Amino acid sequence: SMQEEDTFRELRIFLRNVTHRLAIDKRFRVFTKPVDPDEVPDYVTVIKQPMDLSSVISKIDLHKYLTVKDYLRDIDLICSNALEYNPDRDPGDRLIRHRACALRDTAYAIIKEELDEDFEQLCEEIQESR
Ligand SMILES: Cn1cc(Br)cc(N)c1=O
Ligand SMILES: [Cl-]
Repeated sequence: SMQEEDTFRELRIFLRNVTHRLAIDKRFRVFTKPVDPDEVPDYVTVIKQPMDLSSVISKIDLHKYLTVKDYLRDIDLICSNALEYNPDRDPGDRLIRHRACALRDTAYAIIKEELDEDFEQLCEEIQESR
């Protein structure tokens, strides 16, 4: 129905706004673009599902997210990719891990404060109907 198309449009507007707020945060610059294989040629070898905020915007715009749960799986992937690729004790790795956890935590905190649970429940019920 349109009403269902209107629901998913509202979802996309909401997700673009959350993603924009994460992307303009200086802490998260490293997560804003895919990893350049020239800088890190073994990335694509270790990380099977690269994810970044640019890719998340592309996926919103392609109507790939029908729920905030599916969006948060991609945010979780940005975080777990960073924990897996940068696991060492050295400060460079610890800084990226802290920034990755802070991304996950910020996305979840914005969604806790600004997502209506009944809106998410509607999205989940339309998705389950398809
Ligand atoms: C996410 N990300 C980005 C860059 Br640039 C370099 C890394 N080692 C990494 O894990
Ligand atoms: Cl820095």
